[PDB]
Amino acid sequence: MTEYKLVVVGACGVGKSALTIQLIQNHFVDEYDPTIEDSYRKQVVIDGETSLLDILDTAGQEEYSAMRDQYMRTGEGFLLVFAINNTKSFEDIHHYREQIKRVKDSEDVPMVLVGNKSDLPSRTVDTKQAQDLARSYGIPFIETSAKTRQGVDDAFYTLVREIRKHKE
Amino acid sequence: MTEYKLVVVGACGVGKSALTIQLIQNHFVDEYDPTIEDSYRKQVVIDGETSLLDILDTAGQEEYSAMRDQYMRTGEGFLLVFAINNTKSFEDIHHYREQIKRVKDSEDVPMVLVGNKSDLPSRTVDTKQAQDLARSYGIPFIETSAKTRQGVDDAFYTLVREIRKHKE
Ligand SMILES: Nc1nc2c(ncn2[C@@H]2O[C@H](COP(=O)(O)OP(=O)(O)O)[C@@H](O)[C@H]2O)c(=O)[nH]1
Ligand SMILES: Nc1nc2c(ncn2[C@@H]2O[C@H](COP(=O)(O)OP(=O)(O)O)[C@@H](O)[C@H]2O)c(=O)[nH]1
Ligand SMILES: *SCCCC(=O)NC1CCN(C(=O)COc2ccc(Cl)cc2Cl)CC1
Ligand SMILES: *SCCCC(=O)NC1CCN(C(=O)COc2ccc(Cl)cc2Cl)CC1
Ligand SMILES: [Ca+2]
Ligand SMILES: [Ca+2]
Ligand SMILES: [Ca+2]
Ligand SMILES: [Ca+2]
Repeated sequence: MTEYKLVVVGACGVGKSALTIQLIQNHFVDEYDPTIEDSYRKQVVIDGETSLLDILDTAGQEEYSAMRDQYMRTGEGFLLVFAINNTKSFEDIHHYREQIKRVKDSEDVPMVLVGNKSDLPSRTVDTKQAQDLARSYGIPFIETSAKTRQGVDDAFYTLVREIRKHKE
Repeated sequence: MTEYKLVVVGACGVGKSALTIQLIQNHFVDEYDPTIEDSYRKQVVIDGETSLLDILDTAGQEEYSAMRDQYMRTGEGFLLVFAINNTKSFEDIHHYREQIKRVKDSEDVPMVLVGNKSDLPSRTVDTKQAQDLARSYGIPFIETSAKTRQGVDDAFYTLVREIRKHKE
């Protein structure tokens, strides 16, 4: 069976760990140590086909990192997470995408844009702005809430779909 | 001296001809026949260096065209023109960029986004939308008016600068 390496990226505090732990362990973590950077395994069936996912939840500092570059080289798809109430996190998505392009020397890398914290009653990033960003990049967009679990499986499943398409 | 093939693209009526004729002949045309497709020569000096420009003002139909693909293959830089009072023209920029990517096998070819008819207050496309689009594409954005000549030289000169960079 196919095995894929997924990487969850995004600004500090946007919900990378919360999304990943919801997927893997089916609970919401409200105080997950911000420096824990680890990989989690999950076997999934998506569109009738099984895949083993190795999901790296990233947690480095704002600095150039050779190790991060290695994670980018090994990663096959990237979840680009921002929080819908944090404009900086949305602006910085661009920079994170450029990092991936630099390391992988490619603009066709599998990626999905994820607007997390959709359960919140206020937002500073409008949905249309996010949809237009994703359209400009040629990638899917999905809104999630790690807190209510809304869209969590679909975000990761969509990324797998993007990886499969690329590998074909 | 170096010679570059430039291509001016954009939806019907956005001001491709008016922009091109302002650059070449220094006057504003009101009713230029919409099917005239032609190339114009212009020697320019940009940042102290001279270049010979061969500028194609496009005027085909909405259809796949083998001849258009040949113009894209030989084109070295593209002006992506929309009109700020024509939302369709702005939406369709994306499609026109994808056509160039198709033909050029996804090359990162020089392009500049041009928001024309900037003198008009009947705007339907927000400047911030256009800035963000250009940012996502990694290209400059220039506001122009072929009517007042605002930005006209600078749009074409910026495209030349992008070509010179690409060829380095
Ligand atoms: N309301 C809301 N809060 C969330 C959501 N996801 C994460 N959080 C909160 O944001 C904080 C940071 O989440 P975390 O996953 O640790 O961020 P990371 O630095 O991106 O890994 C968490 O403690 C939660 O308080 C969500 O979908 N909704
Ligand atoms: N007000 C204004 N009108 C313009 C501008 N550029 C073009 N036009 C007018 O828009 C119409 C279409 O221009 P044209 O250059 O023929 O468009 P093309 O089909 O893209 O070649 C004509 O009536 C032009 O005079 C501009 O910057 N401002
Ligand atoms: S939470 C405490 C502060 C630390 C912080 O701000 N870290 C940031 C998080 C975002 N970041 C990225 O580089 C995101 O993009 C990444 C990360 C990891 C990989 Cl493998 C690929 C990309 Cl594109 C910088 C540090
Ligand atoms: S006023 C014109 C009447 C008909 C019309 O709607 N023609 C459109 C204009 C836009 N178009 C494109 O394909 C634009 O993109 C182009 C054109 C030419 C080249 Cl070489 C490259 C690109 Cl990306 C369809 C026809
Ligand atoms: Ca974390
Ligand atoms: Ca794509
Ligand atoms: Ca014309
Ligand atoms: Ca660029």
